[PDB]
Amino acid sequence: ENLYFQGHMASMNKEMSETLTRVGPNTRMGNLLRRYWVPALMSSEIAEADGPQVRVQLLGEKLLAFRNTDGKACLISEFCSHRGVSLYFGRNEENGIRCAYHGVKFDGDGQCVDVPSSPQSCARMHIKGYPCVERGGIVWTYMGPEEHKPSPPELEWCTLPPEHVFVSKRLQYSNWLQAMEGGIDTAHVSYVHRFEVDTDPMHQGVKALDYIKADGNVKFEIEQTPFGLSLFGRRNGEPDSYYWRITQWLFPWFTLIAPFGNHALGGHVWVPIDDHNCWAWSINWQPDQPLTKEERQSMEEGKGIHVEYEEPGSFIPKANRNNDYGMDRVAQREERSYSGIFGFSAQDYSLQESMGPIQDHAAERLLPTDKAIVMARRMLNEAALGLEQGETPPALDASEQHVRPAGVLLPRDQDPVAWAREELADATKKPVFSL
Amino acid sequence: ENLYFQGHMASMNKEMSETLTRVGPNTRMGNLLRRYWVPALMSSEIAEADGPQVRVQLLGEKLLAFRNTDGKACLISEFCSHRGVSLYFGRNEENGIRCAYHGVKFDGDGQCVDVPSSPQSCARMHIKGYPCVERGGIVWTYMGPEEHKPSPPELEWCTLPPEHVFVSKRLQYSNWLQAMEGGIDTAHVSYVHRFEVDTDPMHQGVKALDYIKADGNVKFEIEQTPFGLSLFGRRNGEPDSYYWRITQWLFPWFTLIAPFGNHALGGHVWVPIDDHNCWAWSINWQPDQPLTKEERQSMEEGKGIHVEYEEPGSFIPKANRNNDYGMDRVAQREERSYSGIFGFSAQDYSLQESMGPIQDHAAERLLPTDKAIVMARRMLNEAALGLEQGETPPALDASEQHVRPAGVLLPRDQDPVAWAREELADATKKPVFSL
Amino acid sequence: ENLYFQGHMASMNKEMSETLTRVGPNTRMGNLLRRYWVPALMSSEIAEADGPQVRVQLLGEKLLAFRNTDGKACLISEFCSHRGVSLYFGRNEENGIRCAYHGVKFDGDGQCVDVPSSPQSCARMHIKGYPCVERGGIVWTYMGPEEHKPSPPELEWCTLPPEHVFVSKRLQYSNWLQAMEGGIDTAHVSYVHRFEVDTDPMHQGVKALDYIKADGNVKFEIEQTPFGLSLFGRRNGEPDSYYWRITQWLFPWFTLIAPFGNHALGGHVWVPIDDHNCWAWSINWQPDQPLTKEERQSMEEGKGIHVEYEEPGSFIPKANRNNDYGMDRVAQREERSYSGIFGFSAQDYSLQESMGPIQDHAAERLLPTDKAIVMARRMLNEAALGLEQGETPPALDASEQHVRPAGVLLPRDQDPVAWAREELADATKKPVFSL
Ligand SMILES: O=C(O)c1cccc(C(=O)O)c1
Ligand SMILES: O=C(O)c1cccc(C(=O)O)c1
Ligand SMILES: O=C(O)c1cccc(C(=O)O)c1
Ligand code: FES
Ligand code: FES
Ligand code: FES
Ligand SMILES: [Fe+2]
Ligand SMILES: [Fe+2]
Ligand SMILES: [Fe+2]
Repeated sequence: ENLYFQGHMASMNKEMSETLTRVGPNTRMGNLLRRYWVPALMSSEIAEADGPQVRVQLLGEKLLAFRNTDGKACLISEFCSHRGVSLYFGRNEENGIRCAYHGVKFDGDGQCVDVPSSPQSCARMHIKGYPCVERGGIVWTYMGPEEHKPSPPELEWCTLPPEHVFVSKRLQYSNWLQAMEGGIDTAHVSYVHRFEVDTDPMHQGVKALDYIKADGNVKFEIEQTPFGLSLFGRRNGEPDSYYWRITQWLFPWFTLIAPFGNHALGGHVWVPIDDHNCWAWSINWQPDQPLTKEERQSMEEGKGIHVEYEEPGSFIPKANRNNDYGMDRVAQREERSYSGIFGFSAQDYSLQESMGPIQDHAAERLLPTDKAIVMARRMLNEAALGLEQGETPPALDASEQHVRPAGVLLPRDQDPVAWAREELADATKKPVFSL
Repeated sequence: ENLYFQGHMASMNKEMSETLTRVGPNTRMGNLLRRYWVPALMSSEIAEADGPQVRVQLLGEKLLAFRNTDGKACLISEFCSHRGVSLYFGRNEENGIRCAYHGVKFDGDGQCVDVPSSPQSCARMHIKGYPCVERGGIVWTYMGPEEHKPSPPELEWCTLPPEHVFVSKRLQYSNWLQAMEGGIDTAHVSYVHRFEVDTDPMHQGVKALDYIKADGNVKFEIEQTPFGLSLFGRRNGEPDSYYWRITQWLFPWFTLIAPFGNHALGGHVWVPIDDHNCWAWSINWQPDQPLTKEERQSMEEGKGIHVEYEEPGSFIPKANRNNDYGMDRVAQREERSYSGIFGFSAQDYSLQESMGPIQDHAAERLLPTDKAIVMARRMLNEAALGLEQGETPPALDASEQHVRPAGVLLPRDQDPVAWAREELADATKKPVFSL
Repeated sequence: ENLYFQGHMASMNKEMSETLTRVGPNTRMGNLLRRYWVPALMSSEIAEADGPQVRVQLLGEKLLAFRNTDGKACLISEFCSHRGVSLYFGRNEENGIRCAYHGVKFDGDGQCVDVPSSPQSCARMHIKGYPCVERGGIVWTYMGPEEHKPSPPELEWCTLPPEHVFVSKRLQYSNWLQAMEGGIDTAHVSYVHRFEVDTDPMHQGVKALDYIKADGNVKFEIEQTPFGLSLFGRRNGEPDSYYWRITQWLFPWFTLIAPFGNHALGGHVWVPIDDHNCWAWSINWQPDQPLTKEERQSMEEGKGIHVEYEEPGSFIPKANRNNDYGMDRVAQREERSYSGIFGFSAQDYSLQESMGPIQDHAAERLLPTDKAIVMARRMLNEAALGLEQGETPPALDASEQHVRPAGVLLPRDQDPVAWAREELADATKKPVFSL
């Protein structure tokens, strides 16, 4: 798809829309996204060895996640080869999962340890077992061909001490793309999060807010990096200066969000369960120090990008489709909430959810504010279509994801792009740039 | 479809069935029904200016209903042009709805007041905003081409003082047609409402009941009026006389039901939400006087054609799919209810619901009692197929809907058709004809 | 499909999979299974004459079951000919069901007793009424062409005194085939029922258990009988002897399970509601004596093959999709349950359910233990495809179903097949062979 149609940016065509949103096994985006380490499951889920196997579907592939006797977090297919029973009901023990029907056993790597019936027939029963690692507090799995297994991701929050990072998933009933797009559209922070930024503990009392809750019209400068796209979201800061909100889009699914002051750094990744559902991952980290108990609780409590859940055990958020996201029309009128939904993530996924599981890319009237998005789109669309032609994809090299976002006031003189070549090299080993 | 097959009346063919039941945007029935003012939403819903916008889907078009700051009940599409978020979460204020994501604002007429990003790009964002009026206590919207906007409907209950009319909607999980057909089939009143007519306050203690709960075999005389069809439902009244139940079918969806005695006048309209769902509207009015507090409460209480709802806020009736319509097999046996369902509307929609969202027009064995229906069918089918050929449709002129139904005892001598040319001219400005 | 592919048994092809699993009106399996008496409904459901008609869908045919005034359990179609209303809401009285809309009445045989509108038009309204009988405590209906109506089934539990038999249905959310396959795969009894056999009252404290909870690798000998297939499931019993578990598969859907000791005899039949749902029927009978109150309660209580239900009235089991079958991961670890599900049927249908409503016959890696299944498969597939060619099907003659299962210890010398020609003739009129 061309970058600009009729002077306005270009809506996605049919073919393109599906290139991107269809993420099933053996589809364009499917094959592309599989080449990257996939954030499967929190380690806190299978914390115990020989513990409850947990059903996780990633990229339209129903899978099962367990910690082998040895302490190895594994990911196998959920369905036994023998008669397609769920291995959920198998036995996680002796470094494998033995299915409950006729005793067939699966390695973490998904090999058939033991077939009671015909031991000769072990090699036929081999199921889909995919390798894993333990960065982030997240179990990362690799689903792309064995040979093109890349280096585990080295985002700052992957690498920093655990006490420095906080991670949550939230189940969101929409395709990954849209949900991600909300991370790469700072303009929305002006409107839908207008009042919430004052109230929330991760966004509050920072001079940036003044600038945000003012010039909503974000002019975007996109720089293509080998880690994805640098998004310089310009917003009239001071009469002499612009408040650039520099959000790093780490291809293909992780945002590193611009800081809000000294307050903890924030970030996301979007893991598509299928074509209509995604895992919305939020990470807060703090480079210099660890997370205060006060910070941690508040993140735990569902403040910030994190979200309170309906019941323990459920990654479905307390505010959801059913709940009307606790639409408080009082508060709408009382200018305590634009959307009428409180909570940061709730505000965001509510709108994302409302679009439908897949928005009508057809009827999208894209605007300026949508540069980030369009650029990321093409970037994805190229990669996938490219990978179709055997073109190795972008940002596989995890050393390059050694980066941080930024929020600086720059005189309208300084090209921000330049500024980040200068100021933002080795950016993890520097201070953070806030406000 | 021919009027009679094999001597019996004619079942609908495939093509015809869908002409009629498919009501989506840009389908035969869709285009036809759009030419008429559509009863969207009760005014009592958006009673307040700048109040909660209420999600209403009409004719398979998800729409949103609000009262602009000015007091103008509007109907806009539910989805923002920018990224297809629900405007539900927008802001009803300053004579528009400003979507919560990137601040785009919509006029009541559905124009883009303000696009923050690119003010130049306002005219691209124009969404579907459709005109409205305030008859009936119902917000009526016009969805057909701008030019073919007709005169607001002038049914007696539209025009009489509000204190004279009572209006309710009930959410019914079935296509509009069948649901409507129940209004144009007086024969059923004999069987399924047999005992309920004694118990209910709008039908009780009137000599008509004797006649109804006797000769269920209704012979129908249909007269085509320019307002739709006059249905003379003959039923052996007295040995010398017939009890004609004259139900006016006001094309395309409103029944004016024959009176039951001095008791309030009754009526319906069926607004199809989609191909499988409809809004079942019941109106009781009283021409000469206003509705007694005793009448009003009892109508409010869910007696008569009205229906008690599951919870406040919900237009889903208390008796529903789930509830088994409170099947009381005791009462069935105790001859307190034919169907086993109590309540008038409940009795009716239960059966209508049971057919399936769309009945199997294929396997319909139509009978005599089905004249009304078949005639109304063809009338519809012609109009739509006609409108396909650019043939302006029937009953657009709302002066002609200045009519009332009737229930008279006529010697078997008098042709009832004649009787209504004589007796039923200027019928609104007359007495009502009951029993 | 060939019996063996690549030395391993043969997975079902596409065409075959659907031959078997598609059971709708007028499909291969549909037509085949219709030729046999179908266990519709327990008599205990319509125990009363003129009682509540009960909605039952069999073989993808929504039907209605009532006991005519006379005491004749009937099965009619659920939908009225007039306008396709549910006859559920009709009146069971005067040896018929009179539909509630316009008073049309249906015979048990599904003839139109009385059409009020046009009495002439009675013969057009004839609906699907199918004959019935009262064996088992189950209402059996015949749905195949009138002429090919066979003899009511004469399984031992059909014929023995009622106090000798116990019957339950359990609603299982999966196609019939898989669910049935679990009856014809004794190998699973080793693994998934390992610990439950000790605990349960119908399986406990019998020397057979030792043998079962030992050699799970069942070698199968299948003998084709005219009643279906005799399945000699061999399992290393004693060093000198094999524990043959002889399960009779009575074509097309009834297992007679091998005994567990003196304990009551057990059996199943699978009635497909549609392509994705089935009625799982469990029968326990006792040939020599009637069922002890202690046996009966315990069967009633949901022990054995029977199952406790969520609420009274519901044939949905207490442990279900929602409940996670009360996965007790404690118990899994505590070796009180392999699967983690307690209860015999629960253990079984859980796994069956987990496969999906239809398992992925494509990805089935069949093993030795799957002889029974494969043989039964072909047998079915032949019959149906055969019936397609007008080839009258197997096991219609109910005298031949005068048979019982068996569990004998046979020296590894004795061919078990031979043994049953000798020992198992007139087997109903003999002792039972246990352990
Ligand atoms: O793009 C941003 O400015 C921003 C701010 C706060 C949260 C998020 C998010 O992606 O959740 C983005
Ligand atoms: O056609 C009729 O006689 C009748 C009577 C009562 C109610 C209704 C209805 O349309 O709801 C119709
Ligand atoms: O095949 C068997 O051994 C067996 C044992 C217990 C129950 C069942 C069943 O079909 O439910 C089968
Ligand atoms: S289905 Fe897993 S052991 Fe057979
Ligand atoms: S989606 Fe409505 S403001 Fe952008
Ligand atoms: S639908 Fe049954 S009486 Fe008409
Ligand atoms: Fe947001
Ligand atoms: Fe009715
Ligand atoms: Fe079993």
